[PDB]
Amino acid sequence: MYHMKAIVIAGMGFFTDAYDLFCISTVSKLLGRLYYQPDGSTDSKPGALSKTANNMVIGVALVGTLMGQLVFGYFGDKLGRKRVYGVTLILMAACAIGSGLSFGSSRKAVIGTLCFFRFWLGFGIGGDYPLSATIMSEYSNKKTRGAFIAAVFAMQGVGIIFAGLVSMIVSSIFLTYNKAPSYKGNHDLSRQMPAADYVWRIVLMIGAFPALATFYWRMKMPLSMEFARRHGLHLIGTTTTWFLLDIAFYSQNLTQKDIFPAMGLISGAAEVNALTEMFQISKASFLVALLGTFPGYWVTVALIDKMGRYMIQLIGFFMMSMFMLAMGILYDYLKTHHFLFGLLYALTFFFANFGPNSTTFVLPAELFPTRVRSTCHAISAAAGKAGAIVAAFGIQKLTYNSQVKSIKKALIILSITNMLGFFFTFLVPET
Amino acid sequence: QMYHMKAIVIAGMGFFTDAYDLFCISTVSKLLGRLYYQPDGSTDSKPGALSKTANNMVIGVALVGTLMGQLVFGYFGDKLGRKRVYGVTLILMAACAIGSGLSFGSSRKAVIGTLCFFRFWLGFGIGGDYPLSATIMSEYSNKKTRGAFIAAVFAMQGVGIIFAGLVSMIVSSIFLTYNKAPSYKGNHDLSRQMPAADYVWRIVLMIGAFPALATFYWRMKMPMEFARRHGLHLIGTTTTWFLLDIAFYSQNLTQKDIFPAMGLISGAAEVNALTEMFQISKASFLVALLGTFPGYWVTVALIDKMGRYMIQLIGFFMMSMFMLAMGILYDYLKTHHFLFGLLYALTFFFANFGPNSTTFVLPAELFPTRVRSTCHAISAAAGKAGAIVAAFGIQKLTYNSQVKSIKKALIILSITNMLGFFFTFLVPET
Repeated sequence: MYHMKAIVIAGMGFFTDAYDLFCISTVSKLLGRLYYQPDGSTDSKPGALSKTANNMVIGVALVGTLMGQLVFGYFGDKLGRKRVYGVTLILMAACAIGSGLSFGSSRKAVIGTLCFFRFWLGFGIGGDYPLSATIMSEYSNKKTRGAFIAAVFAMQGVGIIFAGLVSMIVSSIFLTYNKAPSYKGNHDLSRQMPAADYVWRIVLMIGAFPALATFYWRMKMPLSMEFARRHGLHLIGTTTTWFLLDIAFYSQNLTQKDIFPAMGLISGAAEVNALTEMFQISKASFLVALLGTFPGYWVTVALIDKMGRYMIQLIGFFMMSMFMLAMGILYDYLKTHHFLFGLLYALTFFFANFGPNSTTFVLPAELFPTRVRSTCHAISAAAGKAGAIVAAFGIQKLTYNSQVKSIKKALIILSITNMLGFFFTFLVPET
Repeated sequence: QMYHMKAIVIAGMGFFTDAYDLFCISTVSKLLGRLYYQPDGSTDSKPGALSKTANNMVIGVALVGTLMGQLVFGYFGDKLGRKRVYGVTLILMAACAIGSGLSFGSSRKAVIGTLCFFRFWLGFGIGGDYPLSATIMSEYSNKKTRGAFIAAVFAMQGVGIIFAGLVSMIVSSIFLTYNKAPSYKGNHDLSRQMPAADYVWRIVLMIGAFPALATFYWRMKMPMEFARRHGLHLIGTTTTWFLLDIAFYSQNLTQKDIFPAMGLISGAAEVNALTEMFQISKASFLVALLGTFPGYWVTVALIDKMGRYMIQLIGFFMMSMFMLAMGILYDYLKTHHFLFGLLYALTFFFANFGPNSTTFVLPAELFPTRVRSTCHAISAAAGKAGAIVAAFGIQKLTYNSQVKSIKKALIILSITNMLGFFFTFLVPET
């Protein structure tokens, strides 16, 4: 009756991963409104990060996480479980706080420090294996095995919820004291710079506390011809089914500052303050993740073994594609109604969480002989991190601050990617 | 053999990094004042500088933190494993050295608050782990030569002051080559050299992480009746360390406030923000090279033959006489600058050739093991209290630059050193 405590101690590594990677989307507008907005000519919406700057700020963490995964996986055998667990976690608390500090006042200095201190955030987020180190080693007892792997992976949803929650509470707390007219009013005081300079710092520095909690909760606790013919097709299928999942999940959570302001749920950009828009997007993301992410994880836990591993992934990817095409080709009607689009987004997240989001990393575990299981797991993790990379340095460009045509095109490519993942799923049978 | 002094510097790298971390903030207070406390306008007489309260905090918060650290990894910090406390303090040192170079914003209030907080915790990391208690101190190799290496490793503190001056000078010179601007009189805005000063001070403050990391790497590779019997020596050692530390820190921290009054640099409202910092760093580096350092060398050359008692006595006496001569003949130091340079250098020299190598071993050879650790703890606490009153006291008098204030500071420091000379007699040598 107290095993959920154990699941939290197991999945705090994913909790911090989620509220280290998805805490930058709620403040990415602010980092442009404050430091990247010229104080003159007031032409468009409040000036935000440029396409290159936004892509970089979003994706240095994922570049660092892929680098950390590779380096700490190919060199993490001379040491481990304490010396690769007190290093990455301490990094994810030192450079996490450093991400909230600046080397100056220039917009190329604060952004430079932020990118530099998020690269090492990714470095920690990388070679630190959250569950594959502990749970995947045995996977035994044949009693809620998948229902426990999914149970401890459900903490990613809690991480996203907590990211949205801390952003929302910080924005509301700092907003109550300072009220300023919208950007349509005083084009200079809308930035609220003296106080708004200490919100994207608090939101980004709070992420160190989960790293400390994980550190404390874990300190006190006690390729040849043979494999090519055996599982070569299985290996490529397992890698690609995950590579085509991060491209759809990280592009769904990392583009949360563009889709809603285009259609409802948000007051756009140039009719609210700096803090006000941040609070609005934080509330939108938090509500969508609460309705979409967490119930998906719970249903996966409840029905992982009743359904299995083939049919669940198949239906998850097919419904990915169907609901995404609905969110696509029927774009105008969703811009008309501010509720059908929200329902569609929530169900996309729900079927992501219920679908292959919590299954792709288990395929390497329950496949291949133990002689090479670690190598295939590492290569699949590399494929997934490359998927995240192309999610952040990819479709993100196709969506950011663009017209209606570009957003619809990006949704079309995302639906095509999910359908391609659906075709590639029929390569890893479960008996 | 090179391995002898190699092991000496390896053991004393803790003193080196402590000294550098404590004294890197002396040469950049003027840069901070000219950067953040000089508003765009209202230029009347001289470039804006740190407020007296703000400067006192920025200077002495590190010493307050080191007193707190000596208390914490002190009275209730010994019973957690010497490796654990050493590593915790040693990595906190580097973390706060890095954090000191970063800001929580752009306003002067935010930068000052972040600097003060991170310097507080840097001093807190400095304190508690005495760089000499856990080391070879236990091997009391009789009386002869027993203090020889103990004083020899103390030269790392002088080397640390030298390197503080050297790094400040190097970074200021490097940044001055690519950033040339007219002086403060010629122009009141470009004199700051804002987009280069804001980085030179951060870099020179952040450099202090490297010595802490090197020390961590080196150290990680390691395996009532007495109250009445020894009370007089107890009060003697605490008062002597208190007076030595107040004199030493009022002499080291207050160098940026002594030179511009009576030479050795190009005034205050005559040079750029980086050029003034470079000049102050060069002056401090020279006074630490031809001043402090060979004082350490001569003290360790003559520690055993001369002793530790007469050396302390004559060191205090020369402190008093030379500083009194500085105070009385202030007009003559106005006339002649080379004489002032020699006088300051010899003040540092007799500061090193004196109590600076004997007070820190004064608790040793007395206060037997029943209360040895406690006596040393109170003595070090008194010394850091002396440093604190030096930072928040004499520095306040000198910063006013009221001419008579400098003379009053010199007089009170000379009185303090005379008191130290008198109080040296309370402990014998046997």
